[PDB]
Amino acid sequence: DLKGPELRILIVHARWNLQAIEPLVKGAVETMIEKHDVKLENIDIESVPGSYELPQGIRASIARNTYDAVIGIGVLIKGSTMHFEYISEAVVHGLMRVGLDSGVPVIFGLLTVLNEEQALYRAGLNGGHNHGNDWGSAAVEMGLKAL
Amino acid sequence: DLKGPELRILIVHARWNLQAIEPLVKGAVETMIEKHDVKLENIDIESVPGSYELPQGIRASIARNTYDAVIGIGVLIKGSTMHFEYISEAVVHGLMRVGLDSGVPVIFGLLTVLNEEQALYRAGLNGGHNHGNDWGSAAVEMGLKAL
Amino acid sequence: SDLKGPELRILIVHARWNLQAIEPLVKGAVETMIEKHDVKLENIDIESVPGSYELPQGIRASIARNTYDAVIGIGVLIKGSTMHFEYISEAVVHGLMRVGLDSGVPVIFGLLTVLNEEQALYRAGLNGGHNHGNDWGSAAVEMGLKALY
Amino acid sequence: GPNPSDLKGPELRILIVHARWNLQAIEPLVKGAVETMIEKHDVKLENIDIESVPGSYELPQGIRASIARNTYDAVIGIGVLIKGSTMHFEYISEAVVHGLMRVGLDSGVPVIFGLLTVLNEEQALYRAGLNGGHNHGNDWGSAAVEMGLKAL
Amino acid sequence: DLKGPELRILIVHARWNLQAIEPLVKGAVETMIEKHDVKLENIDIESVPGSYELPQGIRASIARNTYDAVIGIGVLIKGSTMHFEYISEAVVHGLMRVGLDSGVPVIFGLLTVLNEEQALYRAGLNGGHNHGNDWGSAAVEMGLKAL
Repeated sequence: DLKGPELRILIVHARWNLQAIEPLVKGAVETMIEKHDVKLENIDIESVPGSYELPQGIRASIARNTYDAVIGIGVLIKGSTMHFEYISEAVVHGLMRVGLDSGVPVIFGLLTVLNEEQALYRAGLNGGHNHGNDWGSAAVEMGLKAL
Repeated sequence: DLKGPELRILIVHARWNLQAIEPLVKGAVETMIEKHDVKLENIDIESVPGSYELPQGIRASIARNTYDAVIGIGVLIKGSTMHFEYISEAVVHGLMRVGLDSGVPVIFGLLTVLNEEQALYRAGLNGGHNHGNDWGSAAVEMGLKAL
Repeated sequence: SDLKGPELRILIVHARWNLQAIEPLVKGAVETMIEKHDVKLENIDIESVPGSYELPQGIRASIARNTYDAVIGIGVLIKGSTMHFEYISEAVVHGLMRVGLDSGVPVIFGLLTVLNEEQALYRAGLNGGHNHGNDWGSAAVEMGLKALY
Repeated sequence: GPNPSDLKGPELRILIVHARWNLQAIEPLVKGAVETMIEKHDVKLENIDIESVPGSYELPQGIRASIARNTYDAVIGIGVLIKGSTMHFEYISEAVVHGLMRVGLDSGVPVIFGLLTVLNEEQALYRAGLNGGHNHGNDWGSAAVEMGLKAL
Repeated sequence: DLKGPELRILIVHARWNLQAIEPLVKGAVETMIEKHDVKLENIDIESVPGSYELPQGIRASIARNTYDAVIGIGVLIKGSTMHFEYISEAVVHGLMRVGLDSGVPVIFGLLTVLNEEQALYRAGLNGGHNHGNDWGSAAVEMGLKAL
């Protein structure tokens, strides 16, 4: 029931696992537009190579333009090394810092999964629920409450 | 023993798991009022979508109004992925930062459980103790000591 | 130790969870500072907070109002059925470190992070163990002096 | 897999700070990074500064010191950490990952995480392009260029 | 090949496990002197009770005098509780912050082992290599590069 026709939303997503990323971004956008009246022109969609650059990508963007809310999207899958654990730890803290420093709401749209299936399931495939929808609504709500 | 009739208290809670959240918020409010003489009109109750927004929701509110203490309430349940571990990590650190930056006492009313039953038990259901009561007293005590 | 700090002003903030273990710890710290380091009883402020999570904020608030040469944060955390223990420990350990580095005031880590009650009591000097409160009292005095002189 | 670009950064100034532990793995990584930025992104050899520090723990400080003296559009921190018999591995990794993030966010300069956190030597060499693996240095080089440009 | 005759080095070490600490400190000092031409009178050696005080001990010292590099030395052995894990976590981050805040290179000379034997082995005893030597060279190198 929350409508944000004047909200300016920023979406920065990594490019790793497009098979999972795309469904997530679509869900977020479609949800904001169809269910919250956000205007397509007001949604900026940017990207970075991997999830590690998500924090800096967001900080750089919110320094140039003004946004009411931001959604950081990326997919991390546990591999053979400890890489997964450390990147997740760095990003989860990084996004929190960027949001608290800037005063701009930052929605955590990062999937930290054990395998590909868990990722796709959370992107709405194979009978799962698209988490991007949830993030889209969260962005709108936080955007309005930030006033 | 501690009475804070002039205290202004803020409560920000996530909306995930209302079955557990409500009992927790009720307990906190009721305890502050009935046991600490806090005035109903001096208690602001706000909400955010999920626990990850708890730190930002709080930072934003304590920047607009003045409160003597804040209680951050949310429920996190371990799931199939690593989502639980990283959100918990981020929120626990984020709340601590918001409290130390602002100088305003922040009570940690976050349940980090393995299953729904553990959450409900800690909300006072099924023969358990409502942790919201404890948080309510903690807020009043910290609010007064902050002067 | 042969270090004497008769002019030192010490702050002790402890949580109230597990008084059975907290009291011996605080007593040990106070008695050691007094009997072994010549700290004056009137120069030792003892404050408390509900739980260990409030330890960092309780300390930050106090060192902003008064001046202390050293601070001892005391609390007892016991592993429970949930992940509560792990996250509170994490937040407190980092919070204390930050309060100390921000203020320039030495903060002694008097937090027990145990698996069960017996481990805590044993480290508070009961059942044949050594009272860690003693060590914290001495550490406080040493850091206090090295912070001034 | 990943997802690079065709982006050209002829005016970009890139800094590379690497540890010296495990040169057998470090070298391939640095070469990959450099070669990819040159051959595939048109970065000029003269605009690439390569510096080093003893171990990975000094990576954050080495970077902070350098970006305070000169101006770079992007930085790549490279190092290799192998799990050993103690907890040394876990704590050094934790400190470095957070340290790099802080340096990048404090300075506003993009910092690429070129740190390998593996269980054994084989895993490191494989990710350096040896024994049939993919050289991760290449990916880091493209990431640096892309962030360098987007930082304007 | 690196000589630092004008470098001023600070060594702060804990006093827990002197059996392992001493060889580490000697290794660092002897290496800086015999192999890097650092002058004995330019090496300040201080101490704190335990490893948790390492960060503050260092911050306090580099605020009073000027050093080109600092080496924090301490030994942490896993015990029956979680004490080991949390102290290690706090110190590893603390040192990093002190170094990044001050701009002074800080060498991590902290051993985080499972038992005494592992510590002594890394201090040069029982056929092992003295890690103190490495730290000494690291301090000299970072001190010069800091210019």
